[PDB]
Parts: sequence; structure tokens; C-alpha cells
Amino acid sequence: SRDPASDQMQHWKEQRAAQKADVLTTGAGNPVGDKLNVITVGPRGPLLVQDVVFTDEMAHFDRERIPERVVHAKGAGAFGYFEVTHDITKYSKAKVFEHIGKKTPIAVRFSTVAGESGSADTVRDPRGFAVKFYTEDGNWDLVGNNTPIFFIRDPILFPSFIHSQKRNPQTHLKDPDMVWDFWSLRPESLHQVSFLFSDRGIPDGHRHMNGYGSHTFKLVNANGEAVYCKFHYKTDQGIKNLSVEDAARLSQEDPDYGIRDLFNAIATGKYPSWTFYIQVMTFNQAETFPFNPFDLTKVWPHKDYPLIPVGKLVLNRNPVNYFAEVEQIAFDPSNMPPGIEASPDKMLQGRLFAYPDTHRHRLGPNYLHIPVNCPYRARVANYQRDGPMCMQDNQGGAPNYYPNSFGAPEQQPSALEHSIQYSGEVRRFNTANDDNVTQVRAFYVNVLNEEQRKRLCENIAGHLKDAQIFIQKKAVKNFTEVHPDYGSHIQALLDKYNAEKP
Amino acid sequence: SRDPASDQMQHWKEQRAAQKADVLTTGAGNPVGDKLNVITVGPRGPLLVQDVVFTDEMAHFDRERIPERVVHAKGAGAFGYFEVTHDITKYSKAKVFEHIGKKTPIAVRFSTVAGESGSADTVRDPRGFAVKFYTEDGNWDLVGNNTPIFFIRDPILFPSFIHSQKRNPQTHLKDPDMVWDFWSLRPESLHQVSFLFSDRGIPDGHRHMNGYGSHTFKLVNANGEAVYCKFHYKTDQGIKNLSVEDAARLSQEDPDYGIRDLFNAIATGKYPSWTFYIQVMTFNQAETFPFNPFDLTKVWPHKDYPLIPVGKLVLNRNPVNYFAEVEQIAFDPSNMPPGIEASPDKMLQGRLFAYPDTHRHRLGPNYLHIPVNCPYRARVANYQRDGPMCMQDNQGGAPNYYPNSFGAPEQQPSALEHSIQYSGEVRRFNTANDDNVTQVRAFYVNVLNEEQRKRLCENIAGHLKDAQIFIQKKAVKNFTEVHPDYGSHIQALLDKYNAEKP
Amino acid sequence: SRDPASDQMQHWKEQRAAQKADVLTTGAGNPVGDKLNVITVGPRGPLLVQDVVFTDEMAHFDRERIPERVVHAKGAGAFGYFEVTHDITKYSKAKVFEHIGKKTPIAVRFSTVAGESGSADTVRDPRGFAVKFYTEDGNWDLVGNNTPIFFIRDPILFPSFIHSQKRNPQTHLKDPDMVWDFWSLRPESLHQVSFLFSDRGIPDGHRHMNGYGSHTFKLVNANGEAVYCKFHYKTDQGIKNLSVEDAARLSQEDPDYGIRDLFNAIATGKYPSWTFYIQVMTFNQAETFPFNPFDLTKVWPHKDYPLIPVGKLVLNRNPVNYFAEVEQIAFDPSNMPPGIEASPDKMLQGRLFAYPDTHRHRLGPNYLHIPVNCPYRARVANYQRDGPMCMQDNQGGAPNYYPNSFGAPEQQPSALEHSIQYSGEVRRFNTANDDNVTQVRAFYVNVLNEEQRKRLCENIAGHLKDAQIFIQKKAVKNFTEVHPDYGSHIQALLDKYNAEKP
Amino acid sequence: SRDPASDQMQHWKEQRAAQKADVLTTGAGNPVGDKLNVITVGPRGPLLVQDVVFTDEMAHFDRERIPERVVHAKGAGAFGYFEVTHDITKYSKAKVFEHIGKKTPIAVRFSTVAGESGSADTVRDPRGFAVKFYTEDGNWDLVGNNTPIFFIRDPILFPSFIHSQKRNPQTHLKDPDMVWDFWSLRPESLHQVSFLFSDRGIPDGHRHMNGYGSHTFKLVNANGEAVYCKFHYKTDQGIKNLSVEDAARLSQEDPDYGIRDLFNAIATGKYPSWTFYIQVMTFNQAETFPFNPFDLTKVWPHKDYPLIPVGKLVLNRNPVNYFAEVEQIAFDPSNMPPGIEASPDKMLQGRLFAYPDTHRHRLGPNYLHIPVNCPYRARVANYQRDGPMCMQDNQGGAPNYYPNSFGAPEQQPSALEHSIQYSGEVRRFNTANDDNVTQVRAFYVNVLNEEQRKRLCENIAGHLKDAQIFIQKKAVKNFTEVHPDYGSHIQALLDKYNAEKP
Repeated sequence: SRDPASDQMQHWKEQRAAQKADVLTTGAGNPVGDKLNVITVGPRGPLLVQDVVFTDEMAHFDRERIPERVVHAKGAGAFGYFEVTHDITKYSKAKVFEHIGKKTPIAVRFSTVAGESGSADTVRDPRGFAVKFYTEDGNWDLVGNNTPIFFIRDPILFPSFIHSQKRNPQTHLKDPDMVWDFWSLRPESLHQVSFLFSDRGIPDGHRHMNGYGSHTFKLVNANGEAVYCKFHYKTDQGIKNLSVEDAARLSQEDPDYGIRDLFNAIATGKYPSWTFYIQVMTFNQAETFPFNPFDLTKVWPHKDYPLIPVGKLVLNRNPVNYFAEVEQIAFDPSNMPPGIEASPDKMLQGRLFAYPDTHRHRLGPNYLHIPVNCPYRARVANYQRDGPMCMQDNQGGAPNYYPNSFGAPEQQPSALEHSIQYSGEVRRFNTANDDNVTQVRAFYVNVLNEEQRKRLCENIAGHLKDAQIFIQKKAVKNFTEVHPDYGSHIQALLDKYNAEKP
Repeated sequence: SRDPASDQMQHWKEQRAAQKADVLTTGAGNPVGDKLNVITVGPRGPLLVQDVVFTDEMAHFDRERIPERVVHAKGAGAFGYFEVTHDITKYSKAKVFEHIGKKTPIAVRFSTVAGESGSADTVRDPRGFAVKFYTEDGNWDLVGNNTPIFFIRDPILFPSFIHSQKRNPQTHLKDPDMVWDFWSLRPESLHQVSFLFSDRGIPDGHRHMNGYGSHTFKLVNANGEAVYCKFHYKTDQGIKNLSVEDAARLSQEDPDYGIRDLFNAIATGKYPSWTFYIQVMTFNQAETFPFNPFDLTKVWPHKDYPLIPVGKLVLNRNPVNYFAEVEQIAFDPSNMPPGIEASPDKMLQGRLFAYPDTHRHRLGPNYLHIPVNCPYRARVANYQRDGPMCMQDNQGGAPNYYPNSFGAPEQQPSALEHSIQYSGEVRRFNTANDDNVTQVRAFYVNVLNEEQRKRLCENIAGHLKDAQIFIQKKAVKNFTEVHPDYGSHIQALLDKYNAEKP
Repeated sequence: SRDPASDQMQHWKEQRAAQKADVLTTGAGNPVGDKLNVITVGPRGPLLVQDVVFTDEMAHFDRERIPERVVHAKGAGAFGYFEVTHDITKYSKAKVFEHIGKKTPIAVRFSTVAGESGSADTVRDPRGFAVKFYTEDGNWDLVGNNTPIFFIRDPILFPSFIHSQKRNPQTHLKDPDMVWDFWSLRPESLHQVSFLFSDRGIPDGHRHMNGYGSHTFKLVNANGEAVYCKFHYKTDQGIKNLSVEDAARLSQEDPDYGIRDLFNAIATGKYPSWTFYIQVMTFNQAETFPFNPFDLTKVWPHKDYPLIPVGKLVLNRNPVNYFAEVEQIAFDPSNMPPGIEASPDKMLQGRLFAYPDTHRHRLGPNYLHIPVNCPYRARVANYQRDGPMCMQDNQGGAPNYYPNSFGAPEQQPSALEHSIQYSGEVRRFNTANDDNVTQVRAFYVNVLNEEQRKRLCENIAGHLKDAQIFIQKKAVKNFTEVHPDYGSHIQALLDKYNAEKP
Repeated sequence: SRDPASDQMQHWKEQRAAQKADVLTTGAGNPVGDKLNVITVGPRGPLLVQDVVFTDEMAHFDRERIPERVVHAKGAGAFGYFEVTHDITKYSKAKVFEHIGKKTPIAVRFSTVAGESGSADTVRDPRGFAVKFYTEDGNWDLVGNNTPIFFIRDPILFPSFIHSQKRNPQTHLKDPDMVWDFWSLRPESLHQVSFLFSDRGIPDGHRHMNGYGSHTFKLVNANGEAVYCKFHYKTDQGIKNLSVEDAARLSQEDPDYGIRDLFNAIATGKYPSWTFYIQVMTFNQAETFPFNPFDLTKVWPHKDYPLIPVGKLVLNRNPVNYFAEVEQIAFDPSNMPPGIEASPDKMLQGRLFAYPDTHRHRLGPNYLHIPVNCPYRARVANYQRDGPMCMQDNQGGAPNYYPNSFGAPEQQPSALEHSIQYSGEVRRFNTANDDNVTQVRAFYVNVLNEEQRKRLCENIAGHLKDAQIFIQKKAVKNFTEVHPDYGSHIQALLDKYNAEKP
């Protein structure tokens, strides 16, 4: 007996036990006499069209692949539940938080950002930590990262950021000039670049990392009072990171390290958990916060905004079929039940549009009817009809226009969004020259020790050495603005690497 | 109270009765506070992206349409059953025929051929009469027409035939030159053109027409003995046709005449039935038949090949949702359970390829999992996985390769196809100059009376008058070869029409 | 010789003249020996897979259909130019208006709203009048109707409105209960319902109708000063309408009446033109306008806001291939060059999202590279890459992220949008009970004469008679609020129809 | 200055030189004022829908990914030419071979088989070596491998073979049980497994490997005389292989090793070439060949069937855009000009269907109009019309049905396929127990030396050690049947590995 992952097929055979093999059918349920040989004109003759077993099978094989996610393509999934352990109903009327001990089923997908489907798990990247909560008020998708911040604060830069992180459009090679040209020109990236090149840039699998919603959200209570919050889901297995050397070894030996680690943990009963916290900021505190509290390059310091515990995430179930439950799962940040709403974080606003839009391409118009995406603890009743691969009854003969005089579904005024007044012109406001260094300096000085600062600078220099000198210069200038020792330590390592380079 | 079709919504409201209206949700099951107004910056300001209710709804609306069927776009559907009334188990081991009184659920779609989705029902065209039998050996699709024959005997001509019958590629107008240039150049069309322009060219709705499989199929019994057969499903409501004048009136007044007629019949308990017959021809009779018995332009005369009764088709249920059950239904002639097989009819061979192929485009790779297409009285177990809009479990963790040592599904040797030897070179054989007139003459002389011959010639002349003279000449030449009176009567009417034409 | 439309193929043959027929090829340019017969095992044997001519052809045929437009499916197209005849550069810096006599190529598609692809042209409906201007500042799509107003003033009602106008979801029949339940519940529809049921509800083909942008747009001049405008394009062939009786006759005799009329006009040199006007309203006039000037159910009266002439639209070219140039053409109201911008008309704001969204489904992600949609008088240079059916070079090896240090395309600050301040909370504002009758009364009393009022009431009663009495009552109540004689005349006709009804 | 691949962007900037940056446009060619910031309601307000720059860009980004190839996903491409150096016009009338020194442009894609898009180049796998020849008789796709043979001889096993080589359907991990269960049950795989686990299982990039057509094809000369042939394209750079240790290192250090190697070779003028040979076998030799000459698990020994030189393949051009020219390129083995035809190799027959079928899914119906796939040295003229993303003119107003009387394209009887008679029943013939060992033994004994046999057995044992013992036993049994020393050496290494395993 090996690890449970290695024994998947042996275990499947054992569960079947005395059961006779199912009859092998075509897609249309017609039994197949022989699937090992095609119909030919005698033993050395050509293949006949009336071999429909062959064509049925081959035509399906020809269509197996769907587009990979534009980002976060390489992932691992698992199922479990969220349990409420504390009352936050003062902040949010959301049914998911309704009472202590209320259990909600969840689905999680962990991912890297830039790698395609066949890429290695144990690489330096932000990790995605997406959680789908199947509530009675519909699905809530908290599409988090393993970092509280991001590289950019305006969503129109997102495609450019991802392009710079992916392959050269001509050579199809990863390109340090592209990576560092973009970051050196957009110094709002320094905070997340500091996190990325620190030890938590390569977690030891998915169980040993935190998740964050990253954005400011808005909680609304039963009295219609709103606060702003951040969501934090801190690992109960403890933070653990791979060394650059072990990460490199594993990238070759076990490209699927994270998938295997998580599958084996859950298969052997070692159910990974995370403690779910919020930070709360009142609308008055948002007016007086030293930065933009809706700026995705900024945290809320823990002294001013302590973590309020809410509940626990537990993953206790592996997917039965990876394609059905992990490849096809879709998280939309716009899937927010009543009591949880978007802040005006510009990055969150962009994500409200982009995810349903990419889901309709990647999966199809009716992707919310794929079982893993279905809000199966809610009744879907609306005026939406048809579209390709329409499953179930398409809401039967129910009236398909609103308003109507025939008793079809009705708006629920309690589900109405929280209203705010906003001051200013409708236009494009520059946020490039918001504060790019203050919190990065707090991280470098107050959070990292001396050993950690040395590895941070070694990890950066090792990547940045491959960029052109003009890019190295602009990158080091930005690091120097954080702290002279940050910049100078990087420049010192670059001088060594650029000298070795013929 | 009006006809049941007109009262669809009133009846839906009545069934709901005391029930409170369902809560109006987004696709992800999140309740909607207000679906009558969008979120704006004050009462005369611009629309906000965070109006995801608006975007969810509008994005679905934007994707409602799927491609129409390349042919037979305009249709009416209904459900019911096939009941065996006689034993043909001597001819076929097919479970659908297994014992007297065995009931199998069916789905039927009636259609015209050339009209697009918004076109009129009461036009001159062949009608499609497609029957899906949900058997325990998987689905059997008998994709029949309201005529025993077709216009062509080689499938490589099918796209050309349909192009000639549809719109001019530049003007987007129906084009008599295209229609009659093609038919006049391909005189194998005379038999089906004679049927088309006779009284049965415009049935009085779907209940008053026969269906035919048209092709020769092969029945195989439990001893592995094969015969050839034709399938005939003769209306129990009796043949009834619209006059050209009534057909024209209805095309304007009731474009959906056939849909309405069928829906109202079933809603008022007038359940239309058809008697299901076979004709049988032994392999020896196939050697000695005066024509090619696999030629789709030929019938088997009833004196030599009498109708053997088998069962009854009954339609007793309307679709609950037209899009879900009629627009999305897919019939594949290649869906044949054991005991029923393709003959070497070249046209049937082409159809073995074309239908699954168009279904994967029109509906999607996984179109067999759409509920109306699902073989729900059979267990589908095979090595096919994934593809877009993968529903159910994608066969869970079952081994996905064959052969395997882990107890996944197994071929069933009893389901093996019937073997035949064929004589000749593998090449393209010309069938253009097979007999194009003998059976057409039998129809003109022995089956039509004098009144019927007059209307046949008036219906043809009225269409053919719009073609160029050179096409009229070639068309009349072919009609003359059937019978001098056929040709001369048409030429006489054309002389009258061409004289009136300035 | 017949009409030019009827002679399309004869004319094509004549242009070819002495030229030998092209060699018939597969899709991959391989010459075809025989396309009239398939490869079989001898003359009565089965079809071979190695017949790739057959499969290449059939597989293409299987994929011919794309989804029809969700609305405005049935259309006619033509090409020509817009010519400036007056200076409006005081109002707009748009290059399309730059100097007198400046010619810009245009594409136009005329359509009905509710009919599917095979439906009749000569039916009561609004007509679409979409104009694409191929300018040097990219395409400008003015996606107009043959009416200055619409049935609704909030875009979240659009899918419901279109559902109510299309087929019952169960029966697939047009449903007067659905049509009149929706209109009777949404009396903002009265203005466009009055226009719809008047004589201009059935134009005599496309050449004899006006087009309107319908929405308020914003013009911005070279000094950055903004006004609001309406666009009007008045027929130079004069308004002409079909009688209900002639419209009904033509629906049967010539379903493609509008396509044929337009094709024949342009083929015979009778080039239809429209005079292009604007109405202008200053930002101060917008503050003091008695209604919401951004309300799509309201006109700007001509006395207060006279038509300022701008130029002339001329259609002088037929499409060479209908599918390539009319079926595949896509108009996005969001395609606005500098000098032309969206007003805060809520309906226009909805249309900014919906059209690119439906285009990516109906045509594909890269639909702007389809030749008729390509901005071929502008250089497209940006950071967009890849997507299915990527044509041209995908911008070669150009840097694919912004900002960059490598000289790839740069933002043009002169192309920056006009900034405005808006007052109020971000929320859903009810507009149902805005004024629904004032301008409708002006139309009934001041614009229609006595004969026209009689036909208006006869046309409404003839449709509304089929709705349930409770709907008839609510409909008549709303008509009565416009004018007692409007309501009473309709009720009188209904009493007659409801008495005849058993 | 670095390697040319690293300098892609610097070189692009240099070519631009004094040229001003292009203006940044939307997809519709409208200039963009600012692409660095979105439109918001004041500086901390929500995002507006009328930010169409944002939506245009984001919507395109959302749709960038197309499905990866179902197999051979990870690839490198290049362009060049084929030059004829010898006369084989006695064997083939194909224009590509017409006269000595005739140059034909080519496109090549090199690939591994099982890896997804982000996987490492330097792994043990067969390599794809696909060549597209743009001839005047249309495209010829020679879709070859770096091995003359394959693992299976019946195409209905292909999906199972690829499934066994890819990820476990539940765990999404590579599974040695799946790999070796399949191979141990299908011992026809021994020949290609022996090649795979030998030194040529990991070439040193694409320039240092041979290509083979693998299948028997049929050459037909101007007199209509047919022979059978194999195509061989032997590297002029010489065979060179990575050691397992270097391959493992490079998999981590340079996942894109093969892409980089090839791009840098061509960028520095080191244009890789291959010598193109045929082996010829007459129809009489095919009758008397000791094996099935159409069996893809068998070679034609060089002594009996010497290599006849034909020409040279040269790659002298890199792709300008990888997505446009390498990701979107499609090779169909069915794209064969006159003079080259399919043999009855069952595997080739399956490939005649599968490639156009997967291309219509992966790329779209009109994938042959993507510039890299276009037969641009041939005139495409046929009766195929429409389909999504129809580019060019869709053949204008040409008649769209065949036959016609209007001078549209005509079949070319010289392009007719070669006719053969075949003996036997139309049925499924078992080929599992064809000879599985004779040629494998010739390889083990006569072609490998002692050092090579040792590495062969070490490479197999290192993979097979991870399979269950029952699979190891069945695998070793099959190796023993090749040669007792083959089996025993593997069993010896397994005993060592299975002892180390706790």
C-alpha cells in the first residue's frame, strides 16, 4: 500500500467489490460489442464511416479540452464547511453568519497565478485561495489570495500586469525585461513584490498559507448600518515555506506537489483548517485613515484594526472527479449575498465585471448550472431563459417577463443594496503617485529580521539580474525609496551577477 | 376561456394557486431587492458597474440564441410512447420490439426543411418526422420524413441541394433559378419533386401526415440472421392537406399553425397516433430487386413487400419548455440499438457522420447530457470524459482507459454488428444515371387521378415559371421523360405564364 | 431580363465571360477529382472514412449557422457614404464632421425587432436603422430606430420587454397576454405604442422611413465645451407606409419585401438618401427642460430645439455576400470617436455594455477583425492579444504590456472624455412614474388627424382584443389617461370584438 | 547584448528607431485618452459602465485562451522551405516534387505528447514533428513523430492510450499504474516503449532528432501507377540526446529549453536542416512482406527498403507572433495533394477523421482561413459558405450549389484518387495478437550496444517501479518475450527498487 493518491484506482476497484463490470455504452447508451478494433473492408482494408463506436468516442476525445483560466490555471481543489464560532450579526445580516455553530458547505480552489496547466506547483508566485460558500441566500464567492495586497491599485492595468508576467509574445519565453520593466515603471507594486520575494513567496503546499479577501468589503446589518471590513483566513497548520533550493528540486521531482499534499492530507484524515477573521473600519475611520482604505496596495495595521474572529474553514473532502469539480468550478466576486457588498476599491469594481465575463467564455453561458457552481441550497427563480447547454427545465412554463400579472417570481425589498453619496467629478483620477513606500518600509524594517532581509534581497537580485541595466537601475531606485539598505543590498548583489555575466 | 395554447399563462397561475411568488434571484441564487431600476449616480447620473443584477441579467439575455438547425429549423415537438402490438422478434432482437404491449417513451419533432426559425408552417416542403425512442439499449433515433423518398441518392450532393433550396448568397432572396437549375440538372429528383408538388406537399398540420424512415435499414435477430426493412408510420387521423389558397392565407394569419394545432390537440386530449409498420426484404430479394434497393429515390412496391404491423406511436404530452425540449432535442440516425443497423444506402451512410457533427456545433460537445437527449432508461458507462459543460460526475474516479485491470466497463460481445462481404473496387461510382423515371411514371399514372395530375402540373408551373427559359426547357424535358402528358401539361401552363410576363 | 435581384446568378456568369471555371478545391486548396459521388466498397457497399472530400464539405455545411441576433434578427444591408454639407465643428471636434464635403464610407443594416431570421418584412414593428461610419478616429456606430423614442426608460426592463414581444416559453406562439400584460403594467410604453400602431408602424420598405439615434448624446468641441444632441436622419424618398391589408398580402407573397426593394433600388441606380440633422440642447437648457431630457420615452419638441442640418447619408452599393457583410456586421453604440460621447440616458448606458457582450457570443471574441466590422480607415494599435480566430499578425512582436520602455503604442490625451459632476446617492431611482402621457397627448391631438386617430384605435383594438379582459381593462385605463377619446374609441372597438368572440 | 531570444523587445524597439509611438486605440480604432486609470465617481467612488476603454480591454483579456491541443500541447514552431534535390516523379505526380530545385515554403511545429502548455520540454516522450508544405495543389500536412512507429496499431485505442499517459481523473496526478496497466495489457506497445526508454527518448532540443511520417502512404504517378512509401527526415545537425540527469536539471532551470534552442539557432543564422527520404514498397512486395506493411508498430528494414533521397527541409525563419503562427497552426493528415494518398493503415484512417474534427473545436469552423493555415499558394474555390468568423468575401456572389449552369468551380478529373479492390468481410478484425516482439528483438540485440541496453533497462525500471507488483509482473513477462535478458535485467532493477520501498 502506497500514499492514498497513488492507490486511487486500486481503492476504486475495491469499492466495486463483487459488482460485475458495467456494460460499455456509446454516449447515447447503446451497448458496444467491441471497443478494441475498428470496422475495415477485410483485415488490411480501409476504415468504414458506419464505425460510429469509433467516431462517437474519437469525436468526444477531440473536444475534451476547454480553455484554461486566463490566470490561476494550475490548481488543487477540496470541499468542506465553514462553521460560525462567534457572533458578527451586529456587523452583517448575512445568513452565512446567522448564528453560532451554523455550518455552510464550501468549495476551495488553490492555484498559482502565471503558470499554465502543466506548470510546477513549487514556484515563486502569489497563490489563489478561492472559497465558494453555498448559503441559503445563494453562493458567496470569496476569491482570495495568500497575500493581503496586490501589485496594482487600478484594474485597467491588470491585463498589462498579467501580460508582463507571462510569455514574450514572439519567443513564448518568460521575459525578465517584461516583468521588471512593468514593476520598475509601476512602483505601487513594491509592497506585493516585497511579500512575493520573501519566504512566503513559496509556501509548503496549500495547507501552510493564509488566505485574505485582500479588498475592503462592506458589511450591512439588519438595521441597514454599514461598516467596511477585510477578511483574513489564517492557517491552523501554521505558516511553512519551501527554501528556494527545495522548491527548485520539487519543481522537477513533483510538479504536482500541492495537489498531492492536499489530496493525501484529506485522504488520511488530516483535515486542514483556517480561522476566519474580519477587521472592521467604520465609515468615520475610513474618512480619517492615513491612506486610501480602498487601496489594494495597503493593509489595515493590526493595532488600529484588530482581527475579530468569526468562524473556521475546514476541508474534509477530496474531489471525486477533478475536471467536474476543480477545472469547471467558477468563482465570481460579484456573488455576494445580502449583508456583504463591494466597497469602492477600484480593483474590486473591475473584478465585478471580469469573472462572469470570462466564465461565459471558458465554461459557457449556463456555467452556473454546472453542479459545482450551482447555488444548490437556494431556489433559483428569475426571468433568465435559454442559452446553450440549458439543463433542468429552463424554469418550465413560468412567465418569462417582469413585471407580470401571473404570479412569477418577485423582487425582495430587504435584499436592496446600501446607499451612499459620493463627492467629485465623474472622470479618470490618477492613483500612480499615491504613497508607494510607507507600508513597504514598515514590512522591511519592523516585520522582517536580518536573515529575512538578506534572503529577500538575494531572491530579488537573482530574478532582476536578467533584466537590462536601465531596468535594473530604475528597479533599484524604487527599492532605495523604500529604504537605502533595501536598494543598496540589491545593487551589491546585482554588481556581483553583472560582473560574472560576460 | 380560449384555446389551451392562448391560456398557457392563466393555467400556469391557476396551478400555483395559493402559493406565494418565488423570490426573484440572480443566477447564483442571491435574492434581488429591485429588478425594475438600475443603480445610477443620483437620478440623472451614469450607470454603475456594481449593478451586477443588471449585468447578470443582461449578459444572460445577450447569450439566449443558439445556432438554428442547418435544415429543419422551424419545428413543433411532443412526447408520448411507442407500444408493440405484434411480434417481429423473428426479424429483430431489438429490446424496443421485445414483447407485445411493451411501452417505450418517445419524443417527436415535426419540421419543414428550408424555412428558418421565424418562417410559416403552411408552405410547400417535405416535413421532418423525427422520433426518439428511449429504450433500455439506449436511444434509437428514427429521423424520418413525411415522404418515403428523397430528392438525391448521393450524400455529397446534400449541401448543394440545401443551398439551392435556401437564399441566394448575395441577395438573401429565395431563387427559383437556383431551385430549378439544381433539379433540372439532377433528374433523380423527379420522384420526390412529383410528391412535393402533389397535395401531400402541404399537410393540414403534423397530425394528418405519414412518417417514413425513407432508408433501407437492416434488422438482425437473436440467431444473427439479417433482413433489410423500411419503417412506415401511417397517420391514424387520416391524410388531410391544405389547398394552396388556404395554405397561403394561413402563412399570413397563423405562421405557427402546426405548432398551435398539435399543442391544442394534446391539451384537449385528442392524442394523435400513427401505426408503425415495416416492409421486409431478404438478402436474396435484395440481389434480384429491379432497382438498387438501397436507392433513396425508390420505394418498395406494396404488392411485392406488404406492410407488416409492429406497433403504435401516441403523442399524449406537450413540452413544458419549448427551448429545453424541442429547440435543444438532437436526433442521430447513428443512435441504433442492437437488432437495428445501417444498410449500405449511401445517403444513410452520410447521415451517420453529419448529425453528431452538427450537434456538437449547434448544442455543444456534451449535448447527449441535455435532459431531452439523455438515454435515461440506459446506464451510460464508458471511457469518454470532460469537454465543455460537463454535467453529472463525469463518471467519478472510474478508470478512464480501456483495457484496464480495475473493473471499469466492459464490451458486450452480443452487441457486435452483423458482418457482410462486399464485391468491387473502393472508388466513386456514378449513380446519376440510375433509373430516374420508372417509379415516377407509376406515381403519375397509377396513383394520381386526373384532378390530382392537373393540380400537380399547376403547382409545378407556378414555381418553375420564375426560372429562366433555358432552365424551364431542361426541367420540362425531364418531366416529358416521365410521361409526355406530364411534360406537355407543364409546358402549356408555362407558355401561358411566360406570355403574361412582359 | 427580370429585376436585378432575380438576375443575380445570370449577371455573375456574364461578368466571368470567357474565363474558364475555377478548379473545385477542398478547404485546404487540394483539387477535387469528383464532388458528385462518394467512395464506397463497390457500387452497393458502405462509405469509406478516406472520402475526406465528402467529410470536409459536410463538416463545413454542419457548421454554417451562427446564432441569430437576440433582437433585430431579420435584416437588409447596404453600403454608401456620409457627406458633410454644413459646419457643426462649433458643437463637435469629431473627424467625421471635420469639414464641408468630407465623405466617410458607411454600412447600414435595416431590421424589424421581434421576428426571427425567416419572418416577414411587412409586419407591425419598430425598424432598426443602424449606421456604421468608418472614420479615421475609428468606427462610429449610430444604432438607430425608425422612431425617436422607445417603449421603456430603464435598461433592466429590456430583456422582459423583448421576452413579452417574442414567443410563449411553453407553446412557442406569439402571446397577446404577454405583450399587453407588460405594456399595461408599464405605461411609459404609451408614447412608442402610439407610434407603433399609427401608419408609420409598417413602412413601405426601408427607403421610406426616418432613422433617429433616439438617445441624447453629448457633443464635445475642440475647446472641451459639451452640448447634448439628438441625431435625426429623415428620408429623402419621403415617408410612405403600407396599409394593414397590403402589409398582410405582402407578408405571404413577399416575406423578403424590404430586402428585395432595397437591393433593386441600388441595382437600378435609385440610390436612397437621408438628410442627417442634429438637435442641440445646452447643459443649462437640460437643467430647465420640463421632462428628463435623457428619458428615451420623450422627444425634444422642434419649436424649442430645431433641426440643424449636418450632412447626407447615401446608400449606393449592395452587399456582394449577405452572410459576410450583413449577417456578420456588428454595431456597438459604445464605438464613439472623440467629439461624441454617451449622455447619462440610462437606456444608452445599458447599451454600452450589451452590444460588445452579445457580439463576442454571436460572432466570436475577435468579431472586430471580420472585414465589415474592421476600423479599416484607422490603425488599430493596442495591448490586446490572442483569442480564438486571431487573424492578421496579432500585432507581431510588439510589447504587450503598458506602460513599457520599448516604444509600443501610447495614450493620446486629446482623446480624453469630458468630465461632469453628478449630484445624489448611488442607488436605484424609480422612473416608472415619470410623466407617461403629456407628449403622447400632443401626438394624439396635434400630430394625428381624425382619419389617423381612427386607424390608430382600430390597429390597437385588433391586437389587444386577443388579451384577457383584465389586461384589456388595464390597457384601456392607460389609453384613457392620455385622452378620454383615445381610451373610449379603443373600448368601443373591443366591445364589438369581445361580443363576436363566443 | 544577450541571446537573441532575451533581446526580443530591445530588437523590436531598435527596428522602430525614430518612428513616433502608434496611437493607442480601442478594438474599433477609437483613440484612447488614458489607459492607466478608470472612470470613477470622484477619487474614492465606484467604477462607471461608460468606461468602455476598460471594458473593451478587459473583455478581450477575458477571452485570450483557446483550448490547448488535446495532445502535443507544448510546442515550438519555425518557417522555412523544402527543396527538391532528386527526381521521384516516377513514384509521385505531386507538384511539391515536380522538378529538382523546386522550393516550397514550409511551417513546422515540434512538440512533446502528454505535457500540457506549461510543462517542461526536456522530459521522456515522443516528439511531434509536423510539417505543412504550402504547395500549388493546396497544403500537404506531413504530421510526423521523432519515431518511425507508435504504441498501438488500432485508432479506437488512441483515446485510452492518451488517457493512461495523462492525469488520474480523480487526483489529477500522473499515474504509473495507468501508464503500465495499459502497456502491459497491450504488448504491441513494446517496440515504441523500447525506443521511448532508449537515449532518443530525450533529444537535445528539436534540431537533433529525426522525423518520420511513421505511416505507410501511397504515391501515385502521372500514369496512375501506385506504390507504398514511408517518409523519413533525418537531422543534418546529427542525433544528440540529453542524459536523464541533464534532462532533469533543465526541466527545472529551462522548462522552455526546446523553444529557446530553436529560436536562438535561427536568430543566429544556424538554420537547422533535415534530409527528406522515402522508402518505396511495390504492391507485390506489400503482399509478401513478413508482417502487415500497414502496421504502425513495424518498420521496413533498410536492407530490403533503402532510403531514396528526395530533398531537404530548412528552417530559416522564427515566428513573429507565437500565438498567431504556432498556437493557431493546424495540421490535417487528410490534407494530401494529388500524387500522395492514405494507405489502409488503420491508424492513418483514424487520423483522417480526428484532426479536422478537433481543429473545428480548438480553433473554429473557419480555422483554414487563419493566415498560417491558409493554402495561400492555391486558389480555394468551392461550394462551402458561412460559418462563424467568416473572413474574406465568403466567395462573393458565386453560385453556391453544384452542379450549376452558371460557371462556378468544376471538378478536375486528373485529381481523382487511385482505385484498389479489397478482399474480406466488413467487420472488426482483431490485430492485438499480430507479431509484438520480432522487430523489438532486432532493436534490442542488433541496434543497441551493451551500454545502451543497460540504460534502456534502468530507464524502464525507474518508471515501472512505481506501478503495483501485479502490473510489474505482467510488464516484465512481455519484456521477457522480446528477449530473456531484457526481462531479467528489468526484473533485477525492480527487485532492488521494491526492496528499498518500505
